[PDB]
Amino acid sequence: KTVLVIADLGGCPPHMFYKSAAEKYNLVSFIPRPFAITASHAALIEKYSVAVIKDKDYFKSLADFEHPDSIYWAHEDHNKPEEEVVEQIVKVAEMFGADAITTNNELFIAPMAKACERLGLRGAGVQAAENARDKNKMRDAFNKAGVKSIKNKRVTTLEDFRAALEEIGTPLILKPTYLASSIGVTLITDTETAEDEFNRVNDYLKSINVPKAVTFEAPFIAEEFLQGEYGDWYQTEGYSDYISIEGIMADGEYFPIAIHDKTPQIGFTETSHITPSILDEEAKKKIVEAAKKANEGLGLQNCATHTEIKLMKNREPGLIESAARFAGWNMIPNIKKVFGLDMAQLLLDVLCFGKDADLPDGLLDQEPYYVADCHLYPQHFKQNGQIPETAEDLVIEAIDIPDGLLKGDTEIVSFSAAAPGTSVDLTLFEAFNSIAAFELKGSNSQDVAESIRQIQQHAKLTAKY
Amino acid sequence: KTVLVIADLGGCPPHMFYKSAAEKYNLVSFIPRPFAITASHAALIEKYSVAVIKDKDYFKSLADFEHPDSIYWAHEDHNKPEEEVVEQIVKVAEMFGADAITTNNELFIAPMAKACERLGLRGAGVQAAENARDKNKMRDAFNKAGVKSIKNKRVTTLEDFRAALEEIGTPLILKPTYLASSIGVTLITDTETAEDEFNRVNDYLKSINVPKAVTFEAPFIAEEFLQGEYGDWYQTEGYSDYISIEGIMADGEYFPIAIHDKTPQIGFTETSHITPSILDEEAKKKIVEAAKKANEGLGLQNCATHTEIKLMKNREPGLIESAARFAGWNMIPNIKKVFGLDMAQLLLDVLCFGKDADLPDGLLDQEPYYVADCHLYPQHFKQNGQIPETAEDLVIEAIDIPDGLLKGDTEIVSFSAAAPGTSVDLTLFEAFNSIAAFELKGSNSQDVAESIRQIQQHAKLTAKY
Ligand SMILES: Nc1ncnc2c1ncn2[C@@H]1O[C@H](COP(=O)(O)OP(=O)(O)O)[C@@H](O)[C@H]1O
Ligand SMILES: Nc1ncnc2c1ncn2[C@@H]1O[C@H](COP(=O)(O)OP(=O)(O)O)[C@@H](O)[C@H]1O
Ligand SMILES: [Mg+2]
Ligand SMILES: [Mg+2]
Ligand SMILES: [Mg+2]
Ligand SMILES: [Mg+2]
Repeated sequence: KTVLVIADLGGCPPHMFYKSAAEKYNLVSFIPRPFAITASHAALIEKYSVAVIKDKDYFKSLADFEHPDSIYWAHEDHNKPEEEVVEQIVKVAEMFGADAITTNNELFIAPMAKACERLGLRGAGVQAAENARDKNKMRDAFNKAGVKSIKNKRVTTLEDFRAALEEIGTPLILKPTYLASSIGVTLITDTETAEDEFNRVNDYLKSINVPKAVTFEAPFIAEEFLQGEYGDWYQTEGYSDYISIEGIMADGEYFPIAIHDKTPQIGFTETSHITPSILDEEAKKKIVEAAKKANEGLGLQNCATHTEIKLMKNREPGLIESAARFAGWNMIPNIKKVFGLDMAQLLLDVLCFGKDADLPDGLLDQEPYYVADCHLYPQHFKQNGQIPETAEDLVIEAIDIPDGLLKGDTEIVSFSAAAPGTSVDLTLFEAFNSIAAFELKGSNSQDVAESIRQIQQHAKLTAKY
Repeated sequence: KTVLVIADLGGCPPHMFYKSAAEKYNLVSFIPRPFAITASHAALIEKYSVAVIKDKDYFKSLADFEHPDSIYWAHEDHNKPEEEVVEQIVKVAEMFGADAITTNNELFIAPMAKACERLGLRGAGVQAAENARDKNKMRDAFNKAGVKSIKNKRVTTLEDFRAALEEIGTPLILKPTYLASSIGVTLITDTETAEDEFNRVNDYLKSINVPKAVTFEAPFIAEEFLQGEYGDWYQTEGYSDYISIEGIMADGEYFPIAIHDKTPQIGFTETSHITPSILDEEAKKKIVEAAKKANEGLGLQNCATHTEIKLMKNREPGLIESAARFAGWNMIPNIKKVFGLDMAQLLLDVLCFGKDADLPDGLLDQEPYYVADCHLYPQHFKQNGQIPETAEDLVIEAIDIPDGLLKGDTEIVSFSAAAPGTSVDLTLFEAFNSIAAFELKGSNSQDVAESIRQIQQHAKLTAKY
């Protein structure tokens, strides 16, 4: 079978996705945004695809033929309306007789779904995909679906916000409806400065770049802050009061695969994911039910899912959001390391063969150990005191992890720091701003989580200010 | 305009061809032999093409997704008949609305021509391309064309050869009709051992790999050895008694661009090319006339040409051979360095626009200096005595060029040796076996050629035997 991949940022990382897919399928890659593609990404696409097609228009000169090493968020304009994007996708599919279409990138989910339906291929579902991508429609579907419901309001203007603040009460979450990576997500707790904080993130939001193909009924959503209750859920310290759960939708039914525990965020910036969760079978069961309800509630037909859930009092799961694509970072690879299951090949099996694919019957179990995928950020070294506070940028010489920080049988499997000499802007959003990454392994989750904490605390940065 | 490139080995090197082409045209690359493609080659194709299509069939497992650093001659089978190859090429062209098709590789010239004619695009010409690729048909066309004619005979069997030897006389050239790089080309001078030497190269020839799409009326051609007379041509030492001339055919007319001088071969293995020739305007005129006659004699319509000519007594040009593609090594790039003319863009202009392209009116002149592209081989170090003779392979540690070897204002512009640790088989044909390369520049051709000699003589190899 021939699988068209719409190749862009995020989701199951290029280092796993292309090889896993090409092992069983003939991959054709469409690159709608050549400028979104790193050098390493471009070499993987070419290595594992039998054809590659790029959007011609985003080539003006030779300088446009260069690949950067790192892209944190795509900088350049993409001003084609959705229906045109659908048309490009359909055209590529028909050029290569694609039996399936898939993507790892948020921004192309909606149009891909329309293409699949036009082509009679399996997909997220047209309306379902819109639900999965506009947070107001998403939250509305969740409320209808009988999971924990919370007050939410569309916000466009200062007046909209002020209303919302009255109706919802603090604590209040205000976030854009159409981005990711916690971009813009703000916690309103003080009715005094609440309008001020609306104005600042309002302005910030029109300086970020998204394709014109990204539709939304309002710029912001305000909603009840879902309060954690860590102790109603976890028996030991080390984790946080949210998780993610990775699943597959197949012919409209939800198949859970694995729940990931997390380390505490910095602000709303994520720090680490641990495959798989230490939570007890009853907690996992409650999480699974909420994610089933939410995703089936969205209407999703065939796709991967990444669903984020707040661990609230009385063991109530609160739906934070759900995406119709794979978890980012190394969560999908780490599922394969732990359990041997290749969720990328499993999605493609489902797209090409439906419930004929070999879907597990429940969350995977019998993990031989735990694996943590962890990032460090400048803000860790501001909190460390390694970076002075009065510092709007720096230039990075080295990042070192002192010995003696690991608990129990935990190990450092890998570690990679921003290359010596790397320039760092210290004004920009942490999430774009990771400067080091590491993988731990160990038989004891609590020890793994403690080792992550120690490493965050004691890592040594050498830079010049 | 959209240009389909059939991407394989040889001709204008990937480091120039893809960028030059993509500067003016949208390139679609067809890779009929993924295993012919080095890592550096694959990255260039992907960097500069708006689409890439590979032949699916030459992917069995993940191991087939690897790119080697170096390919001297494509190892794997390609057993599709010509008409099928034509069909693939036509299919790709029609998929992308190609306005032109081109290739740098000998082995795809014939089929490309048939595709172009089927598509109503400019090309070599169906019959012309067959002439340019079967050396018996080629030599026949040359003889008809009124250049120096020589006796030639088809050879398939020991009996065919023995006849030929009687009819032609020594000195005699026996060579395969369908390969390149001097593979199999043998000099018969002694009627005693002549049959023996036929049997050995007969056997050797069935152990080399070519696609089944390569048609020929006989395996070998025997022909008169064209005798040099260096002194009838050159006024100084340093060169050899053959040259090449690089041209463009446009609507059936020959356009010379540049003549390259050469350093003496090792056996029949080429050593260096110097852009442009030092030969006087009358010698150049004679060379141009022979190359016009030969190429126009073949019937070539639209293509690049690389024509090799023996410098024979009384200033008679002897046609050695002519290919309907670009010279290999760095001859095309070095034309651009010397004269500023980009012959790759000039070919594509001609394919898309005919004699509307900006063809020069005569050989390029006013060179600001000379540029030599030079290779060293193991056999240089056997002749140096650096490698013992009783040595069937070695492993290369380093290659060093002593100071004080350069004449006049000559310079070493670049130098690259086989990477320290490289394994070298010393049984295999020199031409596949280059272990070092360098570029010289200088205002004095005779000094440049002398500096090449010194470097060949005195280079130092460190290896283990
Ligand atoms: N309603 C909410 N209640 C509690 N926390 C939230 C809420 N919305 C967002 N967050 C926090 O902010 C993070 C980012 O918000 P999310 O809805 O996941 O948007 P994004 O698509 O930017 O990641 C979440 O992981 C969660 O920690
Ligand atoms: N008829 C000939 N007379 C003299 N030299 C020849 C003849 N044929 C081949 N050679 C020599 O052998 C080399 C390789 O032969 P050529 O016909 O160019 O085949 P290939 O396509 O392998 O390069 C030529 O460059 C030339 O030096
Ligand atoms: Mg999100
Ligand atoms: Mg999120
Ligand atoms: Mg040849
Ligand atoms: Mg030749």
